[PDB]
Amino acid sequence: GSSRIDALEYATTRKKSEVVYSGVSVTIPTAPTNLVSLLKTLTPSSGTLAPFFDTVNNKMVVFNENKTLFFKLSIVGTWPSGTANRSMQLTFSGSVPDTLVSSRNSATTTDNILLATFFSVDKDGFLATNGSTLTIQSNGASFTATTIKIIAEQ
Amino acid sequence: SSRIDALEYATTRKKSEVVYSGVSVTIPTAPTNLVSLLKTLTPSSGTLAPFFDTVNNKMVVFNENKTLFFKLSIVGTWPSGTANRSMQLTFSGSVPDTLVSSRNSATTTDNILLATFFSVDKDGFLATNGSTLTIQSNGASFTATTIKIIAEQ
Amino acid sequence: FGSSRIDALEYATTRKKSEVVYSGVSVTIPTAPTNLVSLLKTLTPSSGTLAPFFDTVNNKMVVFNENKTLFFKLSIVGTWPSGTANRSMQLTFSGSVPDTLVSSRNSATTTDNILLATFFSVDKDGFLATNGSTLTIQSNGASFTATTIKIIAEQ
Ligand SMILES: N[C@@H](CCC(=O)O)C(=O)O
Ligand SMILES: N[C@@H](CCC(=O)O)C(=O)O
Ligand SMILES: N[C@@H](CCC(=O)O)C(=O)O
Repeated sequence: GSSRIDALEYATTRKKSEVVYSGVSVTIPTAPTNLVSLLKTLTPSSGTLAPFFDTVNNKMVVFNENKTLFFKLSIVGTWPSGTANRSMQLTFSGSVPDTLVSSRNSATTTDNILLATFFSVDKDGFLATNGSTLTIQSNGASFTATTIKIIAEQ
Repeated sequence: SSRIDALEYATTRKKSEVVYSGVSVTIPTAPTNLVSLLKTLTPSSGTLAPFFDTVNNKMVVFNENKTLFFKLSIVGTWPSGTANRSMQLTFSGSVPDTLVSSRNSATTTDNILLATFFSVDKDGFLATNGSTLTIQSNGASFTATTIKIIAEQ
Repeated sequence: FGSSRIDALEYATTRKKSEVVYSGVSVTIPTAPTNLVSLLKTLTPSSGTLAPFFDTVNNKMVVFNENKTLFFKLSIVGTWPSGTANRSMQLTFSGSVPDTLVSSRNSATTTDNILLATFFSVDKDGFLATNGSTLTIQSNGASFTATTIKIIAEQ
């Protein structure tokens, strides 16, 4: 059972890109923006875009395995003073595209954002074959981010 | 090795991943049983079984201490001109869970992504009873044109 | 062969959790920042236990020192006062970078029930493993009165 134990150890070992950008000043505009293209201009405070964020094709990529990928994006920042209705959205291309939206209104005063989801990657499936283009967009006004934490794990 | 066989089972994902393409599905402002709604459609890929029970119109789970991950991705629209709007999805359970994706005038897109998990216990409420999923559009009716639903455990 | 490695794999694939249900309660979530563990710990659970993931001495969520992700869910049945239009529930987790969850709604939505779910990619010997997380909850728009609460952390 030696080889099968090796395989199980691999199967139960988390693979991850956990990248933190601290003390930055990054504009997330109201026009759609490729998130990998935006981030790769910055120097991480810790972590690396590789292996989950491909800086050649500007996409999230996955391991070709029947193992689900968990994704989280935590953004510290602000919209302009007085911005009432506002949201942050993030779309992932795929066989069916997924659009995350975090909306708020005047009742909420914090502007910090937390988006989380998962992708049920199939071997030789769409994500494994093509990757995913991540398109971020701020709604209501432009957003200025000062800390960004992005995680993809599988 | 029985223990290695078991570990391979334990670490193998079980899933329903069902896609409905090119449809025009009304999600009304009144509560609607989601499994009942979907089973009137023909998947472009995947199968409702084993996680979506079309006899009792509910989500069902394996009787295992293994968490179920759920995602509903909808490409669709609220009517042109709709400002305040939301999509909600309730799961029955010992304590019912109500997911809400709300938005307002600031957001143009009407596409929806609801993701959550259920910490299934052996012999617990979900394993025993399953969960009725009740979907409802708020602010106006909604029309779904692509639906992707995933339950995995 | 490989007995210890198999033991370790069985441990790695065994979910550890706190799942606490508070049924038939009346809990005010005010408009000011409020420590969530402090708020819950005086309530007698209907089922489950706050320990080990919710530490009632330091009022923090705490984690096992393992390279294993923690999944978190908070399900709340309750209400804002009648007529409350714009409203949200906010939950912040301290961390190297704090995470701020918001569930907002407006006049279009009648239900006041709330579901917040997320995960934390715990690293062995990392920030959460060493410090835990202070969970701070706040109701926006008006005070919220919770009557059923289900809280889960698993790793
Ligand atoms: N199974 C799809 C992903 C489904 C999802 O969006 O989670 C793929 O491998 O591309
Ligand atoms: N432990 C509950 C589910 C808890 C949850 O909603 O995640 C059950 O087995 O029914
Ligand atoms: N890796 C971080 C947690 C990252 C997260 O917020 O998920 C820690 O161990 O504290």
